[PDB]
Amino acid sequence: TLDFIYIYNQIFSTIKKDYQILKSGYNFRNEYIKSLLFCYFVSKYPNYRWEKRKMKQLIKARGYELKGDHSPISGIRENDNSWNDPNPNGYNYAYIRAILGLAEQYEFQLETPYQKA
RNA sequence: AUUAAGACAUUCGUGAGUGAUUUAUUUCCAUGAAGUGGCGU
Repeated sequence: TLDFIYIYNQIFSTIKKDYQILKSGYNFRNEYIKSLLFCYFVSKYPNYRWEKRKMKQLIKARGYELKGDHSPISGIRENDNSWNDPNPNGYNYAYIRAILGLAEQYEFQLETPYQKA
């Protein structure tokens, strides 16, 4: 109550955590909360999935492997981890995260250090 | 040799004295130095 710095820090850290959960999920320290925008677009009218998944697939199909010993999330389910699409036509991708703000640059860390997409 | 002759409308005289191109009039009104993170699933 008598120290404003801790109050400010906690408030702003909570704001960042909540907004990260809403928009792009939370993966820093061993915790993973799926981005709620992705889940909402998955569960609604004919499904729209991450544009980030499409860019990750495209950068996979050419070469250098992205860091992270996992796979893109293909939907909402327990450990619904996959790298590919079903036999019918591919998913209906879209710029899901543009509605909450244009980002103008996406950073991807591939398997070896010191180079980034 | 004739009711004739003689005679500068001339002298003097500064177009001058006093007089702010001045009184009044907003280079103003409008507008976010601001938008955005991402991978490490």
